[PDB]
Formats: sequence, structure tokens, C-alpha cells
Amino acid sequence: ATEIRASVGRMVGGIGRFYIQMCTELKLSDQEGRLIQNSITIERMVLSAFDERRNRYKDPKKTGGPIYRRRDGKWVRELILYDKEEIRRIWRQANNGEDATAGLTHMMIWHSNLNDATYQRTRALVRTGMDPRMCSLMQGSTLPRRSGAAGAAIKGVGTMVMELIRMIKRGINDRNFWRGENGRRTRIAYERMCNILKGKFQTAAQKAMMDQVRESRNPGNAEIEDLIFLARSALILRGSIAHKSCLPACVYGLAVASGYDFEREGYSLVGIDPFRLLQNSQVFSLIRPNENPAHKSQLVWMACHSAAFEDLRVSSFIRGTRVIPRGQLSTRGVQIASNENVEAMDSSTLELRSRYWAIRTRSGGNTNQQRASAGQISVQPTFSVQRNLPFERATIMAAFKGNTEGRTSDMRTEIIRMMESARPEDVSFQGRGVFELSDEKATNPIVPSFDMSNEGSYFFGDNAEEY
Amino acid sequence: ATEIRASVGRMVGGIGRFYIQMCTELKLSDQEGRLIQNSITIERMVLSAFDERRNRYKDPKKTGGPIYRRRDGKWVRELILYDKEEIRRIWRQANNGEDATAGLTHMMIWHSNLNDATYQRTRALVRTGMDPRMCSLMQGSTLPRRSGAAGAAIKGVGTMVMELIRMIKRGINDRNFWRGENGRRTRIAYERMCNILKGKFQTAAQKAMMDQVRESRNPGNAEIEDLIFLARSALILRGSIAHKSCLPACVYGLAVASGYDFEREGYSLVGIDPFRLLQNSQVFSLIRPNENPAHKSQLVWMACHSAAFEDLRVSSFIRGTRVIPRGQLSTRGVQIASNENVEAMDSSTLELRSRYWAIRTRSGGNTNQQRASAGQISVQPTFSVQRNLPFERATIMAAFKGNTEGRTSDMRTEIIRMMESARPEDVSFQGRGVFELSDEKATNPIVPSFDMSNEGSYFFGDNAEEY
Amino acid sequence: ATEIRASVGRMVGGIGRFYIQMCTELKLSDQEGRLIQNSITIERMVLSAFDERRNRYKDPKKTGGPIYRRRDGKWVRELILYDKEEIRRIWRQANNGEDATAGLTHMMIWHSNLNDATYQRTRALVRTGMDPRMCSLMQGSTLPRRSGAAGAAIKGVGTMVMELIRMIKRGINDRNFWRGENGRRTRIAYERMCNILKGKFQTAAQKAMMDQVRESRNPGNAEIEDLIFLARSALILRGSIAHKSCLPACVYGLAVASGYDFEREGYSLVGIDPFRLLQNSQVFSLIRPNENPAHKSQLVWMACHSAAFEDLRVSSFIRGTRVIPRGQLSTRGVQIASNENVEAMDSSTLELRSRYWAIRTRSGGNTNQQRASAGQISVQPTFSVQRNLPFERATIMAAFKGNTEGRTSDMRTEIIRMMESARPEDVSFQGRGVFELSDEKATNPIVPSFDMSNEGSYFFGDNAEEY
Repeated sequence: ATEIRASVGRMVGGIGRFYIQMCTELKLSDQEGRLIQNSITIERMVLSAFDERRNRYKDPKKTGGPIYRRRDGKWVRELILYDKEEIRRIWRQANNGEDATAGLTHMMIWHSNLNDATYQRTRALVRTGMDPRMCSLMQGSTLPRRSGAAGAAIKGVGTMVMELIRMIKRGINDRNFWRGENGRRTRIAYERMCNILKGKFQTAAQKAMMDQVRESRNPGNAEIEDLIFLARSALILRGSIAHKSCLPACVYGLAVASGYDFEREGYSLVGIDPFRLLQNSQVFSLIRPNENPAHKSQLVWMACHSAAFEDLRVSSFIRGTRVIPRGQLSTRGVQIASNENVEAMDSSTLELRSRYWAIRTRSGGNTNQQRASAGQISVQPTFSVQRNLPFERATIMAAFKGNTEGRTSDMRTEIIRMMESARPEDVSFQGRGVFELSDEKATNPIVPSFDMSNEGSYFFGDNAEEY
Repeated sequence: ATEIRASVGRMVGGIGRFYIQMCTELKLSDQEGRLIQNSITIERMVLSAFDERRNRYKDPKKTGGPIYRRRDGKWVRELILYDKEEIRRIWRQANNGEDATAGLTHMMIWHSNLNDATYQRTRALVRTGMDPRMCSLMQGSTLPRRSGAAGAAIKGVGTMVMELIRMIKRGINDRNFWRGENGRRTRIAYERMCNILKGKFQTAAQKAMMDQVRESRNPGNAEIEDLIFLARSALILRGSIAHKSCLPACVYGLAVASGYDFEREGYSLVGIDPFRLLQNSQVFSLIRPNENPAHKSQLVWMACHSAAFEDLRVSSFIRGTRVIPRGQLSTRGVQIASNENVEAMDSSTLELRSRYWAIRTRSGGNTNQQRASAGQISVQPTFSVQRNLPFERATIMAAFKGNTEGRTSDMRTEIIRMMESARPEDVSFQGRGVFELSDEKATNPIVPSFDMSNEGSYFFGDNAEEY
Repeated sequence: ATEIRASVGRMVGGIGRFYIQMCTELKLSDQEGRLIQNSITIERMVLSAFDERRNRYKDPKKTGGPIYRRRDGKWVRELILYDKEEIRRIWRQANNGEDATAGLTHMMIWHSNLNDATYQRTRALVRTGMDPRMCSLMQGSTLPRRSGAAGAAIKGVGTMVMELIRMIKRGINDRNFWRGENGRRTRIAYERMCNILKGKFQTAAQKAMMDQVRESRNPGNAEIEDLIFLARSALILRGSIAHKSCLPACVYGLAVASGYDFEREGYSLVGIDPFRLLQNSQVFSLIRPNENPAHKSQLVWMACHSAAFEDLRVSSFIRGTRVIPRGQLSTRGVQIASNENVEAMDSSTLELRSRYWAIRTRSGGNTNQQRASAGQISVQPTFSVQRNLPFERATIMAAFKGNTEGRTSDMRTEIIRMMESARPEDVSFQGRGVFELSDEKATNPIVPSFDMSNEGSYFFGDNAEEY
């Protein structure tokens, strides 16, 4: 109900209180509690304080991280160390005798999102033997293993497939590990992942084709090839994947400080609240000597809206400033590896405001054509009479396309068919528009007309017009 | 010789006498002996009276069926029961101390034919995992198992392939049944069917490709996929399948009553006699309240000439009235399931005459191109001299089409090549025309010009212009 | 250094002395020492005198062959017999206490070359199940087994692949012969051949694809299919294969007689010396009654420059007369089978001069495109806003081409991609030209302009304009 919304704010308020409470535990300056990198330090400290082999990506039961401080002049890094069980202690009292890890996960989503915005992860994509071409499909691949079910929501088709192929490989040529106890422990790990990916697919032929891949005990090369095929297909006939807007702990923090009652107001990760919130919020970042603060700003705003693989046009359109392609950006990662000191770096306010707001979908657009097409298509002569013998020249020759020696042959062909139908400008979401921020409900949807300025669409593509 | 023709009439006369003799055994009215549904009742009673596990599709050694009677008013159904050995008794005395089952089979052909005209058997085609697209190829699929060798003549390519795939399946994932005794009993069942289908194929590359499919003990997915490929191919490069004209027992019956001496005159199922015969013959049918007698007429005439998958143009052209597409017909099946009573139904004369007659082929048209094309096609530079390096851009790229990881790769490619060559209006049977019914021999062939009226070709296709 | 050149002449001079020394051992007329067929008799006598199961393609430790003699009138054949160890004896004394088989091999190269010029070896290409289409790739297939490493240099891609498939076959369905001792003796025979062929390939994707073929103990149908695919690909994206100019022993012979000091002057099989040499040399051949001496001349000149698969244009261009297609030639083989007597045949001077000379490459032209193309190519909607969803329609659909159920799928696709890029007139060797024979070094390269006369390119192709 609005149950769903009051329990979402429950857990966001969770973060807020926590962060705030934490912020004095380090006596961090007011101004320093807003600094993004100090926030990430903290977030990944709570997660570092709750895992063992999952969640968060010379050591006891402690956990530290670089913490920055502007002191009588420049910035400096004071990496610290805290007791997990001491941090564990807070979270709970800030969440009322519970931990309701839903909070924990929310954060570790934001991190991924942020990452999907930052790191063009081609190098890993080849090792799997799939195509670097496929960034758009790799959502939340930086997601830790065993990551929350509602975290598997985020993962894109490409993210998932990879992971599976990764097991098939450990299976095909490495010690046959569906052979007994583990044979079932890590066969179900597999069986379920296929359905989850099966779950995300739009067309039925794709789903129909995921089954064949799952019904193969001791699966191998044919199966891994099938999965890449399936992965490619997802570029057009696209997968329905979630997109949640998740902010740095500090935003939620200052929000709570300024007096927001999140359990009163409720929250949704797909609605207005995240935009509203970003509008009224200041968050600083450090910037490397030769970097562009504006571009840092873009990077984070993108991250904040899981926007990494969105048509740059719409992104720029909602944003109110041109959102720029990845290789043209004048920035590296938000986080600062301990090499570069911090004598060089200055800090800066990040520009995270938007002109419009829009609703985050869990969809993939449209993808279909015909129910089962049952027509006869050709002729069988009965009589000895001179005449041509008709046949559907085109639909017949298309039937032989993508044919294969395996049981996915005509399922592949079907995709190829359905794929060929499509065109780069079949409209989707027809009707649904953006919103003025005053418009709190959905008064006026604004559909945008896109013989516009940018004209270029992909964040991780290649040049043609610059900046 | 005309031996072949005098022994064909021997067995048709067979039917005629029988039917007649049978007709008084039920004292069926004169008018009632002509009714088609009463004829089918009888036909399938003789077959019901001769099988055990083949031929014909609360019970002793008997056999009955719905028999209809117009009584002092409307029609009514008087389903009966007879002793097989009593029916068995007649057939033989009507065939002179023999049964010469050639008769038996002839009938069970007509039934199939009739069925190929009536039932769009898509639902079954999917279960096999082949394409509903493929009606034209499904001739005599309604044919019972173990059906006569000269009944396997009728079967189309699609009918056959299905049947095989059906065994391969019972083989791949169901108890390995080529493993010993049955291992050979039902491996030869298989080995022979491939050759029979191999037999029907036109091109050599197809035949060449059937072999590879047969030479595989314990055959599976690759083989079943190969067979569908082969099945598709048969839509264009088409299979040579028989087409025999086979009438209801009653036609042959009244013919004999009216004094035809079939052994004197002889018969052929591919010549004039069937048309001649249909011309001079009346056969009534019952018709459901909201049905079109004309359309019933068409359905049966089609059935009577194995015309179900013929270009509607030629069919309409021979017929003398427009033969209409299947979904546009205002009728259901000829047979009446016992649900609908017969108080509603009236009967009607069926219009089975034709304007012209034509010769029934066992061919599939033309299909070929080149003997083995041996040319060099590219260049290997010997010298360091600046210049382009020639090559057959098109014939090379075509070579990579339909390539496969299996031993049918370039055999597939070859088909794909030969298939692509073809065009929906390569003329076939060049020269052979239709005939005026007076023209008893082959005086004047009439080749038809087909920028005509209908313009639409397939009986089981989809709309564009209606009725 | 010029070490490389002084040791090449060492071994050519080898041949020369030998031949000469041999020529008096038969007291062969001066005029008869120049006759080509008598030279081949001798060459294959030395090789016949040095092998057991390799090198050279009712008998003791002897070796003879048809030797021809013009006697007081016509020509006649005096087939002889010599002791291997007697011939063995000479070669060595003519090569100074060594045999330096490098000579032996040089000859057995010329023979192959000659053969590649003469015999359109389609009949064998089918038996392997590869395409007759593929002459251009079959260099030195007539090469004996175990033929010298620097003889494997000559072999083209097609020659090689065949040989492998030939083992795979003896492997797939014939007694599993990688199973133990031989299991490794003739598995390494295999492993090495893949690398040698791998070695010859231009693109990396091809090489990358040869590996997968090699990493398969007990390899079969999938592998043999992979190799043909690879073979086809070599028609466009062509293989780097050596081309050495190797003359009949007699040329080298008369050269030495006339006083050339080959160890003084040095030799190269890729430079000017072979042309220079051919210019100043007379060599006679016998000609069958209905044959064209000019065409015999062409055949041998082609053979002499490993030119059999060269663009006829360049060949004619260097040659100075039109080099004619194979089926249009008015000659059969150089060698005379003992059936046809020699009463009919006359002899003739062969026209082996050239207008220009050019440098023999070991290259295959150009073949490439892009380093790893890493771009994003499509979009994943984040927001519910009405708009089309962009994607690279063409580069995506091309990705599904040549897909396969095997681990070479996208390696195949990659080739298909790279192959499609190409065009029959991408120039290669850009800059490198021919040479006037006076021009001893590389003063003036002559790049030829080829809107010329012939316009037809392949030696073993099919008609369009004749002679």
C-alpha cells in the first residue's frame, strides 16, 4: 500500500540517523560531513562491518578507511580503524533494535550504480569471451556475490549472463563440480539464476530459450555460446531491469539533520522524493588538480539516478545541462587512492540539481510482433499444368537465418526474426513524460522533441562531435 | 502395360460391387445410398473390419457407425453394429475369392485426402517442434501407421520428417530403444524411412544430406534439427509426391449400378476417368444449419482430387468456379459428430463437376542449377607489385551462409545456395496444359494465363482480399 | 647476410655441376642436354636415388626413367636404369663431400610448382569434402609427405588444411589412433602442423581460431568443419605463403657450362638472378602432334615462377605476351607418359623470357580493420519518458552472422565481419612495382595501370572472353 512507502522511508531514515550519529563519533566538521568521499568511507565501513564473504566487495575484528579533514589550510587524509561490533552497535540503535539489512543493501546498490557510471569494464568482459560492445547490459556487475535478492533486481542481462558463463566455465574445463553434494548445492545456485534471468526477459522466445539452457546437467560450450547469443539479443529486444535512485549516506544524513521525518513522509526510490531531496542538498567533493568539477558533478548525478546507460539526450534533457560522453569527461573516479596526496586537491560543491524529474522504470521498452503465425506459405502441384509455383520468398529465406545444429536453432531464428523487425526508432513508453519539480504528482507529463542539440546517445560510445 | 490399367479398375470395380452389395444389407434408400456420410460410415466399416493396429485410424468382434435415414420428414442417425467377419465375408465375394487389399488402401487414401482438405493440423506441428508454416508439406499425415507402401507414396516431405523426428525423440530423451533386439527391429523401421524420404527429394544435395542423417546410430538433436532444415527446404526445392484421385465408395457404387464395367474400361487415378466419373455422378451431403452447401461442395471436390495444397488459381481454373481459401469457407467437416442432432440438418447435392480436367502429377516442378562448379575464384600474389587482389566477392560470401558445426554444413550451404537462386515464378511443367472433357486423350492442352481474377494462391494462408 | 645469398648459390651451383657431370654419363647430345623432359628424368632420378618414404613422390637398388634421343631423324625414348648409390656417389662429389639436401629439395619444389601450373586437382579436393572452388589455396599439394621444412614453406593454406582434415578423418571414423604410443607420435605430427598453418595466417582472429582447433584431443567433425571454414576465409583474408623461383636442373646446368660461378655471384630465388638466367637460356621441349608450342612455353614459364595462382594480368604484364587461362591452353602436361610414341612429336625452343622482372613475395596482401572496438552500442532506459530507444542496427545484426554452437562462434563471426569489410579492389603492396631487366637493383619500380587488355584474372577459372 502506502505501507510499501512508509517502510521504504523507514529504512532510508535508517541511513540518515546512522550517518548523523556516526558523524560526531569522528567529530567530523559540519562541512566535512557533507564531503562525498568521507561518506563512502563511512558507508563501506558499515558494510565492511557486517559481511564475511558477501555484501561489501594488519587486521582484527576492526574496519577503517581514508577519512579527510580540511585543517587550517588544505585537505588531509586520516585513515582510521573502528571495531565492527562497535559500528554494528550503532546501526541497530539507529534502526531500533533491528538491522533491517534493507538499508545495508540500498547503500551497496548506490556504490554499484556509482561504479556503473565510472568504470568502463571492458577488460573483464573479454576474459569471459563476451563482447566489450555490451556495456549497456552490464548493470551492477560490480555487485558482490550473494548480493541481496532485491539487489539481483538491479543486475542487467549482461551482468547475469557473464556470472553464469563463469560457472559453466568452472564446470566445462575445470573439476566437474556438479558431481554429488556440491553437485546439487551449486547446481541449484545455477538453476535459480537462469529463472531470474529468464524472469527479466521480455519476449517469450527468449524465455523459451533460457529453459533449454537450464535443462542441461553438465552444461558446456553450446550452452555458454547460447548465453552470449541471448546476451547480444538483449541489446535490441531489451531486458526489464530495475533502476532505483540511491544517494550517498550523507544526503540522507543532512536531510535528517535538517528535520525531515522520513517515516512521516515516506520514500520511494522511483518517484519524486529522490529528486526533491537532491535539489535541496549540498554535497562537496575533492577534485584532482587537472579535473573539471562540473564533470565530477555529472558523474555523480548520473550515478545518483542509475542513469549510466540511458540515452544521453534524455539524461541531458532531464538534467538541464548537457550530459557528456564518458571519454570526453575531464575526471577520474570519485574515490581517491592513497598515492596522490591531498595537498593538491581542492574541494567543490557538486551540481546535482535537475530541471525536470521523471519516473524510474523497471521496464525495457517494447518488443514483440505476432502471435504464432500459422499460414500456409507455399504450394504443392497436383496437376500437370504449366505455371509458376508460388512461395513466400522472403519469409522462407529468413527462416534459414541463425539456424543451428543445436536444440535452440529455431528459437535462435525466432529471435533473429523478431530482432530484424525492430528499428532504432520504434518509440517506447508512448505517452509517459517528465515532470516539473513543482508538479508533485503527475499533473503535466512533458514528452520531449528530439531533433535537439546533443543528437548523440551512448555514454560509453565513440566520437563524432566533441563535448 | 494396359495391364496396369485393367488391374486398377479391377480393384475399383471391387469397391463398387461391394458398396452396392452392402447397400441393400442396410436396405438404405436409393437416395440414401448416395449420401456421402453414409458412404464414409461404410468405408471405415470395412477397414474397421480388417485391421488390428494399422489401416483404419462396449465392443466385441463387431463394428458399427452412424448411419443416416430421411424418414417421413427429416434426417436421423441410426448408428449400427455388424460382425467384422460378416463384412470381411462380403468384400471377398465382391472381389472374387480374394481381398486384394489394394482396394482397402485406396479408400483409406481418400479419407486422408479428404482430411488434408479439411483439417489445418497446426496444433500437432508445434508439438513436434516444426513450423505450422508447413501445411503444404503435410500430405496424408492423417495416414495410419503401417499404412500401405503405395500409401507412403501419398505422404509429403513434411508428413514423413515429422514421423521420423517423432522416433528420434522417443530415442534421444526416452529409453534408448536402439539397444538390442528392438535395437534392430526399430532401427530398420528408421533406416528405410530415410531412404523413402530420400527417394522423394529432387536435388541431389538434399538426398546427399539425407544419408548423413541416416548414418547415425543413436541419433539426436543435431539430426532432428537437420530434418527440419530439410523440411523447410522442401517448400521451395519441393518434393516429388504422388497425387491420386480417390472418390467416396458411393460414387464407384452408383457407377457400377448404372452399368459401368470397370474391368472392361479400366481405370487410372491420374487420368480422365475420375473426372468423367465425377461429372456423371450425384452425391448428397448433409449440411449444418449455418453452413454453405457450395462450400461443402468445394471442400469435397478438393478432397476428391488431392488438391488441398494446389495453387488456388489452377484449382479455380480447372474447377470452373472460384475455389476459396480455408478460413473463408462457410463449412466445418463433412462428418457429423454425435452431438448436434440431425433435426436441423438438411441435405444437398454436391457440385463436383469441373470445367476442365488435368493430369495428376507425382512431380514437384523444377529444382537445380549447375553441375559441380569447379572454377578458381581468387588470386594468390606471387610478386611484389602494387595492385588490387581479385576475388568473387559474392560467391565467396554466399559460401559462408548456413554454415554449421556439423557434417551437413556445406550440404546445408549448398541448399541455401540452390534455394536462393530460385524465384516464386520459375515456371514448371512447361508445356503441359488442362483438357476439355470431350478431349478424351490429350488433343488440346490449355495453358492458362494468370494475370487472372483470384490472384491469391494458398488454401491455408492468410487474408488480403475476401471470398 | 650475403652469407644467405652465397649459400643459396652454393646449392644451386650444386645442381649445375651435377647435371653437367651427369650429362656425359649418358653421353646425351649437347642439344639433348637442354631438353626439359630429359632434365626432369634426371632430377627425379637423384631424388628417386635418395628417398625411402618421402621426397620423390622389376626393381632393385636401381632407378631409371624415360630418356629421349633425336636419332638420324626423329626422337626416341630409351628409358634407362642406374644404381642409386652410383647416382648418390656423384651428387656428393659435385657438392664437395656433402649432399646438403637443400639442393635435393629445391628440385622437388620446382616439380610441385610445375604441377601447380599443370594439374587442376579438383578430383582430390572433393574426396576431402572441401571445395574445388579452392585451387588458389592448393600450393604444393603435390608435395611428398615428410617434405622439407623449407618445403612446407611453399604449401598454401588449402594444401595444409586438407592434409590435416585427412588425419582427423583417419581419426574420427577409423581406428582411434591417438591412443598411446602412436597416440603421441602422430598427435605431435598434428599439433605442429596447426602452428605452421597458424603461422601462415594474417589476421589474429584466424590464428586465434587455429588454436581452438589444435586444443582438441580426439578431434572430429566440428574441427574438420572449422578447418574448411578457415580454408574458405583464406580466399579473401589470404595467407602469407612463400613463392620461390625454381628452374629445371638443365638451366642451372648450361649456366654452369657457360662458365657462371654461382658461389662467386650468389643466388636468390626471389630476386633478379632467376629472370636474368631464364633470359640467357635455351631449353627445348617435345610437343604432342596437336599442341601449341607457345602454350607449352607459357605453362613452363608460369611453373618457373610459381605463378600458377597469380592474377593473369600481372603475369601477362611481366611476361610481355598474354598469359592465357588454363582451359584455353592448347597443351597437356610437360611429361610424356609411355603410350604415345615419339615418332609423332617434334621438339621446340621454349619461350621463357620476360619483358619485366619483379620480386617474389612471401606475403598475402593486406587484411585487417580495427583494434578491439570497445564502444557502447545501445541504450537501457532508466526513466519512464516517451522516446525511441537507440541502437547500432547494422553492427548488431552483423554480430549474429556466422554464429555457431561451438567455441569458434564469435571467432567465426569476427572473420565474417572482417571478410565482409573487404573489397575485390583494396590495393596491396602499395608502391612496389616491376623492373626493367637492365635495372639490376631497384632503380625504377613500374606500377602497372590495369584498365588494360586481358581484364580476366584467374588461371583456373571459367570463360567470358576467349584466348
